[PDB]
Amino acid sequence: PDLTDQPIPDADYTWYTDGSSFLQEGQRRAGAAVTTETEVIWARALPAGTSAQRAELIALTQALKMAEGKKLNVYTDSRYAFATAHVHGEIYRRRGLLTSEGREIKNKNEILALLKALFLPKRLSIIHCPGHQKGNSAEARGNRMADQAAREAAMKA
Ligand SMILES: [Mg+2]
Repeated sequence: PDLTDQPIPDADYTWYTDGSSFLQEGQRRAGAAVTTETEVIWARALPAGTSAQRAELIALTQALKMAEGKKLNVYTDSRYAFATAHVHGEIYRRRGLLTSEGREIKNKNEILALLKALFLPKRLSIIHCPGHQKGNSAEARGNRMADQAAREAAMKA
């Protein structure tokens, strides 16, 4: 409870990611975004039905891919995203498609990509600090910018 990576002191990039998924009355609309404090560096309207969790992972994976070879500090408004980047990768890499007990592995394909994407950046820190997602600081600013951009990419699905 309440865990996070420490931000890299000399980061090349400082981004905020967010996945948004909601029903616009009947249909499920999802969107992902990677932004700075003032600019949207990447946004994409997502396939209908995409869960908020899957969207939050897609956003984060995308940020990692764009930060290849660089030092990245990325903030996630999701507890799921940070937690997912700290799962026991070993499980997602055993032989077969299912868990040991024989069930399906939730979001196996995204998590597998997230895990690979993790080492594209030269140095990486995934910060999850809710106490600053509100108010007026670079973080609150950045959280709003990303939650807004993702929200909009969905609305324009
Ligand atoms: Mg979110």
